[PDB]
Amino acid sequence: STGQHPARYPGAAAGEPTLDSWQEPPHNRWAFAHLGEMVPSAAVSRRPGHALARLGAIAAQLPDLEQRLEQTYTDAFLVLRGTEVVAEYYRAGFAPDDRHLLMSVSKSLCGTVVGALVDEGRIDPAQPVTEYVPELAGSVYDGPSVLQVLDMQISIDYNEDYVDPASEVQTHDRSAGWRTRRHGDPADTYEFLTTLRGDGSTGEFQYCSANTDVLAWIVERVTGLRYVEALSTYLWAKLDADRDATITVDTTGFGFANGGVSCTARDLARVGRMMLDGGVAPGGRVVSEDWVRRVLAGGSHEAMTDKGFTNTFPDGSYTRQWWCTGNERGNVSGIGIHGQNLWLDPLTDSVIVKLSSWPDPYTEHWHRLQNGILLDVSRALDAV
Amino acid sequence: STGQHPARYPGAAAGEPTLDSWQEPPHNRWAFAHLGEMVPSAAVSRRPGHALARLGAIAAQLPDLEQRLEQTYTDAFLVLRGTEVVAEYYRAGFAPDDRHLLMSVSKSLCGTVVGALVDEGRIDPAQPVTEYVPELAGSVYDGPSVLQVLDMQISIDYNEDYVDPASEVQTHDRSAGWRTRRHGDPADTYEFLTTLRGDGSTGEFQYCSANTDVLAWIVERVTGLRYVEALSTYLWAKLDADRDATITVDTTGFGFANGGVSCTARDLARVGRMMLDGGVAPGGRVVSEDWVRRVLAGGSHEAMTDKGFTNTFPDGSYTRQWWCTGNERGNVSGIGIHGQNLWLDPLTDSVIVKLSSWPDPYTEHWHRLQNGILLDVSRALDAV
Repeated sequence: STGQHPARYPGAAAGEPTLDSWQEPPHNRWAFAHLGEMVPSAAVSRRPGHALARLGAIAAQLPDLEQRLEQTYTDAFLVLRGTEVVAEYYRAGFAPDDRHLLMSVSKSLCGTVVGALVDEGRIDPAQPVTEYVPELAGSVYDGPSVLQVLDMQISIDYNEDYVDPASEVQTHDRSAGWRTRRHGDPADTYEFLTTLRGDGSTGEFQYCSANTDVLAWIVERVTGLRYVEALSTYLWAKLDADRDATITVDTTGFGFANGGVSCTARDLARVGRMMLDGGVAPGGRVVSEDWVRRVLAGGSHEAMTDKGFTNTFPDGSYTRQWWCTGNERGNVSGIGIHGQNLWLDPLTDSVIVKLSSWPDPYTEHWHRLQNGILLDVSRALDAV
Repeated sequence: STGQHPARYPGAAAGEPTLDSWQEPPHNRWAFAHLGEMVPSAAVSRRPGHALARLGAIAAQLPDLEQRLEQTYTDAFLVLRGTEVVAEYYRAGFAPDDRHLLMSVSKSLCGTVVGALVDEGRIDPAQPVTEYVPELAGSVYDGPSVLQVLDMQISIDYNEDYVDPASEVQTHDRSAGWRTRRHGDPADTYEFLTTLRGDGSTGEFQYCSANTDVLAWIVERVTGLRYVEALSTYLWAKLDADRDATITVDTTGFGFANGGVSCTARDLARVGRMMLDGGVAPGGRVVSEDWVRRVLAGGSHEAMTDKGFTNTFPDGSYTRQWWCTGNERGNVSGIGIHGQNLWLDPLTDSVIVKLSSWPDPYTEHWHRLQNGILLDVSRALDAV
């Protein structure tokens, strides 16, 4: 058993409603107002085909920028300098206020919610995961601290060979509803997490999406809120965002914290703005000044042995669900597969959002090109 | 085979993407901007518990109205007199701008899209369904006219005993993704429709949700647009609505035209406003003056043998996806299970929206109470 989880609505039984029960009472009162949470759904537009390029001042310093954005399958691109949008690009067929999947940039949002609860004193990163989720006893998360989950310094047997249905990576997707279920699969994301094992060692960085969903589980046990609501209460609702975000949910209503958030490029930039404002957003403080400093400072360099990162960023590291380049600019970024970045450039008080759809989740090629763009744009913002 | 269907995106192969392919190129460029169409998803609110009752002037004439609304499981209630909102009610936990499932009120919206195409001369109601969807040859829809589908005057072997998985009604839900699939089930809604049979007789009203999905299929073959887009282009985008509507989609992206639309109460009232304005909306004409007159005039009374309707409305009928009461007021309504109405009161130039969640999809009890409320409110709007 995976223990108590936040009810889908006031008074709901565990796991209710399901796809087969949402039309029945008492579920239907909630379900009729939230059907997209149960059944795939399309927007019917209230508004009645060409790329929008407003690259502003940086266009002069980067003459080939639009082409470089096209080449890296850019869907939305936005540069926020201070409080001002100074450059924007949206591909044909993607509107400025359309939402885009964040993939693992979602992790940086989850870490922020954890940070908010640390600020309130409701989570102690030094405590073992099992202090908050006892049901993870007997798993690879039995022993490690919450901080080690935040920094992803837990050794886990987690096959990333996606094409293999036996792989943990595809099983994670199936347990969450991102792929069709196979017989014997865990019922939901919580159950999947409990199946995870490792040799017990910690201290070395291992990028693993399961870590973020454990963080979300901790958030739920501490607050009693569905992660969906916690993400709003502790972050999204304080941003003065233009639109709601969305997040995919599994069959229990648990948000796919590691990868399933979608939002507009402009709204994502508000998260970066908050980080560069010492943790404060328009609607109040989100995380502490100390939390932001720790993110900008980076994690242990010794722990970071991912050559896919360190070949480009030799002094790079990872902490609290953010990638830290350790470059001369101190750049830090949320990153997600297929070319998503929430990129922070503190030197120029700027945030760069790039949301993309590379054909491949990862290649060295794509990251070389993408990082070249983000660094070039960052440098273009320097005083001259 | 069910023939050609509108691609999910420009250049998409038939049936693509699926839940198992949306992360792969070229699908992912579309899917990353529309993930809710593939995977159940929740809103993450940009805004940081008590019923809202603003019953206005009619409160004096109906002292017990709020209680009567509570008793009929009212989620949203709105009265539009002319262009003015004169009364509103929303239950605790349902915001004025929250969207609500329309159930079969969705049918009246679909019929309106058909009417728009009749106005343009692209659909001839006198023509057989097979003129537009040849692949329905050999089915119960081989022979009947488009108008007979519009008026639901086709005899169909369609078991409405929902609890029986063998029933056409539950199979319809499963084929569309409203319920978990069973082995052997049709792949999608189109295929389900082709399995339908009947004795060949026509002319008598038989309420059947399959009819509306056939209308949507015709709309797609005539326009080349996904029904989702057609519903926007020919109706929703002309309403000057506050919010997009949504519609559930099956695995091919086909909108559940018969029952799957959700929208706000205020926006639904704009559809009624258009009907009482001779078919014209803020963004242009939607249907012809003649179409509206035919709806208000009613269908054949001889055809209407549903005692669940005629016991209350002896001179009632059905045409073009609207229920026509034939009462002294000439009331006409869209109706959906669990207490949804888009109710037109031409005498007072008013529209009443009531969106509810009765525990039961239908009982004589609920309809007696609900119709009592709609009639009382209508009469309260009369000049005195």
